[PDB]
Amino acid sequence: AQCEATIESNDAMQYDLKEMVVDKSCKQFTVHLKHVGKMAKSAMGHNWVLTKEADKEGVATDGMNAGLAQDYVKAGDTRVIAHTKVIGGGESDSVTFDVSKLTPGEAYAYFCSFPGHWAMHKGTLKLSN
Amino acid sequence: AQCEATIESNDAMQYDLKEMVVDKSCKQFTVHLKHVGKMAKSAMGHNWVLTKEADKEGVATDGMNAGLAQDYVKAGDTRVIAHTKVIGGGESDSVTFDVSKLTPGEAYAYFCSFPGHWAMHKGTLKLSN
Ligand SMILES: [Cu+2]
Ligand SMILES: [Cu+2]
Repeated sequence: AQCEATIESNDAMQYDLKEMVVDKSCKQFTVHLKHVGKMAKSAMGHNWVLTKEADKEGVATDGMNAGLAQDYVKAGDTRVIAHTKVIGGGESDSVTFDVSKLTPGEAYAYFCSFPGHWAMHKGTLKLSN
Repeated sequence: AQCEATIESNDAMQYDLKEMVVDKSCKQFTVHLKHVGKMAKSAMGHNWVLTKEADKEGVATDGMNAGLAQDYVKAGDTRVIAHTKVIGGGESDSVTFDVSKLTPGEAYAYFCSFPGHWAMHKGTLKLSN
């Protein structure tokens, strides 16, 4: 069954999916982030960033410190398995990554690194079952 | 009551009051900010900053750049009419300011300068009898 998932953000602080499962038949997985709100990214931009659960607050703060033009993700951050661009209302962005980067059975953190979003705007990703 | 107002913030990005009126008999005005949420201030802290509407973005950018130890307000910022400290869930902080810093007729901007909150977490203050 497919290896692509659409996850949505809006003008509030939550994704519509608090958890995501990457099916084990997949060699590559694409995440399609949609910002279905109406606020511009200067007020309520959102992105989607994937890391080991341990690396989350670190990535999140170096990311906030990287600025809006870097999509609030430190350029070349080794801890980021995959990330989207920061988008604003009515926009989308997608990222594809190699599923071999994930360990079967490990919970991974995904979150938004837009200033003030990482602790609320998050969820957990794992390989199926 | 007289020349005091209480305003609340929670674990989302908005105040319970979108408009605040300072009575014209007031020489001093006190704002009691309460954070009725339960999230940690490094996760979803909030403050209340009052400026002219033309200075809001300048204050919020330099506020952001000032860091949490400065309650995300640049120290000695001339455009800041008044500001609270940044509080987290289950805390409160107050600030009293001199109303002659305000001009009758003008609408003033109050907002939260915590990273990512300035353009959403906001309202208008006006002087009226
Ligand atoms: Cu976000
Ligand atoms: Cu706030």
